Amino acid sequence: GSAVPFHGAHQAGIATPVQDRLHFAAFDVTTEDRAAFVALLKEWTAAARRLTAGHAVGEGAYGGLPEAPPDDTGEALGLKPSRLTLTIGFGPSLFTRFGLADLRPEALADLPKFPGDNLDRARSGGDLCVQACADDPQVAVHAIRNLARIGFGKVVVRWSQLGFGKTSSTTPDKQTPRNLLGFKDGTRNIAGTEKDRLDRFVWAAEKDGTPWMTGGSYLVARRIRMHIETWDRASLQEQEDVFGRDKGEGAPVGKAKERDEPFLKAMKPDAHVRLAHPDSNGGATLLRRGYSFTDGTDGLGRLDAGLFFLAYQRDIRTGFVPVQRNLATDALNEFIQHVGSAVFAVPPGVRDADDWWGSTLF
Amino acid sequence: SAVPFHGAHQAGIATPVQDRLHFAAFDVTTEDRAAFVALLKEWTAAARRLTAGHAVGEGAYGGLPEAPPDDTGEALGLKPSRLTLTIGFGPSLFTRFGLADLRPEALADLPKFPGDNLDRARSGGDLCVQACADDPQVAVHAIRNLARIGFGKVVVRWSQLGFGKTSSTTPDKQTPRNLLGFKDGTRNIAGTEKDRLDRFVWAAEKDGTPWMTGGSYLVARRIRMHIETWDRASLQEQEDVFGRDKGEGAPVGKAKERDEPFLKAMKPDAHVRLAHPDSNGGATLLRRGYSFTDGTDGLGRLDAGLFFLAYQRDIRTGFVPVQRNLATDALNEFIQHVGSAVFAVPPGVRDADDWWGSTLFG
Ligand code: HEM
Ligand code: HEM
Repeated sequence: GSAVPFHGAHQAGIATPVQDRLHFAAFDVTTEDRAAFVALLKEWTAAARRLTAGHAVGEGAYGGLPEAPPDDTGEALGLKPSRLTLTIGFGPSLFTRFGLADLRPEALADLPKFPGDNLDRARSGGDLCVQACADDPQVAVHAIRNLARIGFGKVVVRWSQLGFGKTSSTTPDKQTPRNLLGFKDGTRNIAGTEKDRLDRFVWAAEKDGTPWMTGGSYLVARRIRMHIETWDRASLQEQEDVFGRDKGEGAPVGKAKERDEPFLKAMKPDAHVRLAHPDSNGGATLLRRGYSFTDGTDGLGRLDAGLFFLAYQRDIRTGFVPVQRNLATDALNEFIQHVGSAVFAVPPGVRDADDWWGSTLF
Repeated sequence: SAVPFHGAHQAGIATPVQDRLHFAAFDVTTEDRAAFVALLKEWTAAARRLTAGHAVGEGAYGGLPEAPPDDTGEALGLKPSRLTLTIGFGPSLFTRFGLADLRPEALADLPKFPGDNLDRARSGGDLCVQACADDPQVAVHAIRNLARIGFGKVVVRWSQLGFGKTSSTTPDKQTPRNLLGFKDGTRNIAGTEKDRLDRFVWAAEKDGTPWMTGGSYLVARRIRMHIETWDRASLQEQEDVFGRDKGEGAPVGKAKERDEPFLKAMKPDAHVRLAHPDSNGGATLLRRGYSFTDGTDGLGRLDAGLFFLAYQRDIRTGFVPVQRNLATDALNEFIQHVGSAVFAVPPGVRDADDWWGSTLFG
């Protein structure tokens, strides 16, 4: 129920322990007024400071003038902060506005088309994103709802995705969660304590070429549908062969324990772990931070199920792209389809109470 | 930790309200009564394992490598999480298996209500399973595995995820708020009120349908809220719609949440005044609904609301009179009923040899 500090050299919500729930929103910008957008970023930052401390936005949820709408919509009253983090990112399309063309980071690369992609353009892209993570879904929805309200007339929600449970880990001391295929997902990630690895693989540095992004990161989001009918009729051995880890313990094939190091040559050549491992990708390493989803039925008698894959990295071109390119032959591809995609530049942290989201850019 | 599965009544009605819901409606594809009975027995056996935190069948791993696992594995390592699984039978089931003369009279078709905009695809269903647990992955796992066991005999027609409070951070005695920011559940039937349950919730043998003794009747309504319209209303308008204040949730003119309402102080079309038993000839409901937030629609609006669940001894004397009385509810401006279903929820599974539906099928 505790608060996660909002201020820092980096935004929270990346290296932070992974919270139970996600509400991710992508927004498009509808104002051409730079000043008006800056004013919004400042108002959003002020709101975020309140929300992440478990306080209502503005002048509160009640006790104001009866004839005015409340400043806060009120559905989080009486709730703890619930480890809420709010992480903002800027999409490539933002940089066509407000005289920002020359400030688009090279590391903010458009993704190439990957074999098997079936991207819904309506649930892809976005000028900006807010990732709300919390242990309480109500706290996360409240945050997104109030941000959108504050932004009325300046931004619209383009698409959103709720995640009912995590399928990632930045805390190797704690139990690794399972995805909806039944496997542990997050064993070999980057932990929030691994400062050297975060600097090497996750945080943008000044020397990378875009000074305003120093201390930020780059985010890839992929909405991935899972073919659970197809998966659920596969044998145990087929499932384990797909990954290169056993299902029960999640140990690498041949070994006894989850956290024993993979011996890649014992895996099938098309095993997911083998193809995704840094050693198979010239050292490319990602911070994975995704969540599971189910959005009803598919209209053909089955549950809908998928994984909202999020990865943070220092450079999209040296993180997600190489690794996804190497998954072209993945055995897992029989059972998944990417159906939504977005990339974002996640700026540096809000340093103190006078700072604001995007201040280094604007 | 866990809730007993066996009882005179099914669990999940009068037992403590858990933090999360996965509700699924199923349609039956087989015409063979014997095949359906066999399915009910297999599902009962699965439910016994699931509610005790155990995998279905021979487990999620460690069986024959060349066989699909009996349990899909995504709840391994999780706790029982107070899982309850409650089954119900829709009116349409009774057109199968020679059952037409065993449809309870209390399982009434709902009339059309003013302002209904029901999606046929998220309405009805031959049967339902209500899965409630504190961990949504435990609930989803239960539905996913029941659906799998049933493949070839049943299909999933529609599915809804929902959330109430998060118990780890929110005291049990605090009333949850709905997404309109009002406390929701103050004046309800509590599972401690054994006589009120007998009067208003459980079917009695003398009511007309012996197989349903100890069962109940369920109305499910998917109710969208027009969030962005509501959030533009003044605080006064919002309070006037309900007849309670927003901060404390006290009836107008009173000081505390649990102060008994004075109906005449409320506006004539206030929700509480219209829905109160005194306004409806004494009609009283067990509400056990959950909030939902599914995402955003094509206009960028929040697809959110209340998945309303009411249990009652007879649909004709519970939901129908109360909902009829809400014809002029001030709340109607901000809500729309977009899905509907009714179910007969049979008596409890008495012991280890009993099975869901045994009083009906014989
Ligand atoms: C639905 C899609 C996916 C599923 C079900 C899935 C599942 C898994 C599982 C079970 C593991 C092993 C445990 C672990 O170390 O985390 C794993 C590892 C990994 N996955 Fe995936 N994954 C998916 C998509 C992706 C994608 C899209 C990428 C990157 C483009 C990726 C990158 C990785 C990486 C880097 C590892 C760790 C490999 C290592 O260093 O040992 N995964 N995944
Ligand atoms: C989105 C839709 C709805 C919302 C937001 C809503 C909200 C509320 C709220 C805030 C209260 C007062 C606190 C409480 O006693 O729980 C209440 C009471 C109640 N509601 Fe609703 N409600 C909705 C729909 C319905 C429907 C469809 C029915 C029945 C057909 C219903 C029946 C009741 C009853 C019986 C009470 C208790 C009245 C009393 O005895 O004081 N509600 N509702």
